[PDB]
Order: sequence, then structure tokens, then C-alpha cells
Amino acid sequence: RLYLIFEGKNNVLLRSKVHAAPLKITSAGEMQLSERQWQQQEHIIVKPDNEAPSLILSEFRRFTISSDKTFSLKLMCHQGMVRIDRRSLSVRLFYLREQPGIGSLRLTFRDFFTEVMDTTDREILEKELRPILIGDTHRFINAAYKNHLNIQLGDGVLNLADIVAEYARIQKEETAIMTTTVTTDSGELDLSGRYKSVPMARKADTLYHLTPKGDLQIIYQVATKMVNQAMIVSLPNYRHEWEKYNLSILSEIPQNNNTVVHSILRVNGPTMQVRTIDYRGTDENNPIVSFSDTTFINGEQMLSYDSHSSGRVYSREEYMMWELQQRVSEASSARTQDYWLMDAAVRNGEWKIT
Repeated sequence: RLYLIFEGKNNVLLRSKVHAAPLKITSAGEMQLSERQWQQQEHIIVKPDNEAPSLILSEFRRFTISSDKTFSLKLMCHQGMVRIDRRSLSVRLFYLREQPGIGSLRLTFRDFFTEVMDTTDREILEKELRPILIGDTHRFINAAYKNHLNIQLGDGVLNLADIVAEYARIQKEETAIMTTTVTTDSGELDLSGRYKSVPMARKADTLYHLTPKGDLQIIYQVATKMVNQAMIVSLPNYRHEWEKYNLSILSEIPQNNNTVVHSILRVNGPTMQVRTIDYRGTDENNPIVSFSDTTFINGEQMLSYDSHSSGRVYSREEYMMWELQQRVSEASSARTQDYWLMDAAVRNGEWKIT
């Protein structure tokens, strides 16, 4: 424990981000990690000297939201998770854990990229070599990893050539999966403000990637099993500008009983306020309305609601009363709302409520 001393004359305000110290790895050969041995760290940086090791991840249940293996791999590649910095590439994977939440672990590798393209500040070389990666990806890949293109997951096997190829493909397509961005001056006219209509429906399948920069990447697939076409929602710089954004998004999800249910979504910080309305589905002039929310906790980066196993019936009164009840125990959603309130209190720089 470490004690920091502050003057008691004024009010004390702290804005800080906590990042785990990376773990340096330099051994080579058959490197098998037990469950906690890869559960503990957050960043692992690998700097090969002569060769590269073969990572083995036993009892590593890969986090997947899509049953098909060709669509959900792209989900990370669309929720967003694979970064290139010079010669290092970082890939973030997630695992399922017994206690609530979803685990995380980032693998950072050097030396995969050869020495010919050491000018990563220039994108022309990458653009020219993009077609080559489709045909012969191994050519630009150092031989030391030609024998380490697989990851062991216990009962499954993970491939990186496909992620690299599809990441290049989506980067080319940006300059597939469709994107809907939101801004202050975009959106048609309790949640008063702007309204945005999704072009095509989504399922109970919904998700929230929290970019550290402050960009929201909400995941919305297709509600159509025989081809999966998900749709990404972009909220740039919402973390520091959430009050300038007064837009919420409406969707119409079909049900198995040939019934259309409306779902209207608003975001309050990382609080995902979802309102489900039957729209005269079973009642008369008084449709039942369900309110739900989730909040990133301990600074999570990936989080949402299967909406098939997690959920409970809450009317307005029961909802906000249970909110105060857990607020006795420091409700996470109310905590983050108040905490973002303090954050937005200094947008102009000085404590003044806009």
C-alpha cells in the first residue's frame, strides 16, 4: 500500500488510467502456459532473439458469440481487435471464467514483419502488398513464425493468417460489414433528442466494445442465420463528448412468433440503456415495456447481454428502487453516471455545470 498526501484546503480531483505492467517473454521452444499463467497478465510482449516459441494454451475456452467459425472470428475483426505498430502486432483474445465477467489477454509479437517494409509511416507499400497477402501471406512473414501460425485453445485451434488477411480486406474496404456513425448534427427529430433508424434489423445479439481512445463500437448482426451480416455502430469521442451527442437508435427485431418488437437504445457513458416495447404485441394500448442496462466494470473493454440467459423482469418503479437499493452497495451504473457527471463538470476546464 502506498500513501499519497494532498492539501485539505481545496477539492481534490483525479483523472487517471491504470495499465498493468507488461510481461516480457524471451524464451523459445515448447512454451505451455497453465490457466492462471495466462490469466494473470494483461500485456505480454515477445522479443524473439533467434527463434520463436510455440505457445500452448490449455483449457482456454475461446470467447465466441457466433456458432459459425467464419463469421465470429471477423467479429473480433469487426468489434475491433488487432493492432500493428512497426514490427509488433498485438492481438487481444478473451476467455470464459467461472466468476462473472469475461477474461482478457493480449499477445504482442515482434519480428513477424520483415525488413523490406520498415517504413510503416508510408501506406503505399502496404497497399501494394495487400493483394499479395491474399495469395502468399507467408512470403512477407518471417520464417521463425512459419511454424507458429497456430494457437492451441484446448479443444480448438486458432489461425492468424486469416485474421491478417481479413483485416487487410476490411482496411481496403474502409478506404462486408456495414458501419453507422453518429455525430452531433446527425439524427432525425424521456430520451428526447435525435433519432437514428437502422437500415436492417438486429437480434438479441448486441454488444459494446469500449475503445480506450473513447470510441464506441456497438455490435449489431443480422437476425438471419443462413448468412450473417452484422452492423457496427460508431460513436467517435463519446467519452469526452457525451452531452453533445443527443442521438438514440431505434431498431425492429422480429420474433419467432412473426411479431416485431421495437427496441430503442441510448448510451449514458458506458451505460447501455435499452428499452424494449412490444408495440401492441400482446396488450391493448398498454404494451409492456422492459428497461435494461449494462456498464463496463473495472475498466472493461468488451461487454454486453446474451439477452437469453441474463435478464430479469423490471417495471419502472421496481427498476429504480432496486437501483437505489444497490446504490447502498454502490450500484455500478449509478456509480459510473455520477462519476461521468464529475468528469463532464470540467469540460470548459473549470468546475461549472453546463
